[PDB]
Amino acid sequence: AAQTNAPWGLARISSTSPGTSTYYYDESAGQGSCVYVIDTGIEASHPEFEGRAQMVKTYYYSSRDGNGHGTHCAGTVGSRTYGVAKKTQLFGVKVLDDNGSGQYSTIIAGMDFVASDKNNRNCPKGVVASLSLGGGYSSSVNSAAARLQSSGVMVAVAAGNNNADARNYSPASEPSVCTVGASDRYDRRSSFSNYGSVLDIFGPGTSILSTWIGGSTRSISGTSMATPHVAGLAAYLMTLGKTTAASACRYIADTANKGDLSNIPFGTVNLLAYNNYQA
Ligand SMILES: [Ca+2]
Repeated sequence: AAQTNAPWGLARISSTSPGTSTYYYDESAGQGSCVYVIDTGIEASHPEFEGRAQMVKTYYYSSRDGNGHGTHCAGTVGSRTYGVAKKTQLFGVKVLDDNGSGQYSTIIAGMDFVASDKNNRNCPKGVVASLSLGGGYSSSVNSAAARLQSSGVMVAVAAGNNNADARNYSPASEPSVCTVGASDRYDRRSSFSNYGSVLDIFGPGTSILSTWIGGSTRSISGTSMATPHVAGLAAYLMTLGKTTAASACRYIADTANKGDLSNIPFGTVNLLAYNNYQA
């Protein structure tokens, strides 16, 4: 399939080179997979989600997204226009309040929630979680992301936006999950992107157009925008039978565009997510 005039990040993800604007992908499109978006929630009613998004959990007075961030992330995973996996099921877990903040204890509970709740969903092709959040190093937070991953969920997490080594952040520093750095449309490391030996992959993170609350759209930037590209890609590859939750991060890094990014510090991977689709 071919989506013309796609957001640059979608095009980039299906291209060997920057500067193109059509997204190419197998039509299966993540059908039969599920993605949990663990964030400020999802505006499920947005026409762009077409009935495929649902809120399954909140730790606050409402399950509605009063911020927009979780909705933007969900749109990059699987909205019809702005999404990598246009046919996946989307499940929202609101661990962040409408200011985008959450206590570590709440965030950990939300991860363990998904690790059980996936047994209540129909996802024959596999399950992914996108965690666009972070804070200082915490072994409890890391350990929670490690459990989610070990229960059979492909876990993708933002590296962080501090322009600093991600070893100092959680769950970014957890070795067993997929830690994702941000790149821009000219294949440069995003200027805010964390880096370090703990990064597994880069995805599009600067000027990313996607869904927002109130039924609209907007462009914003962050490793939190790169993460859902990688999460959407894992779901898409799992429905294609190419990989599994346990090995998707590895597979994505093995099949990535290699050595194409600029401003990667010595010792950080130079790998950019790529769907290897031959149209
Ligand atoms: Ca990691």
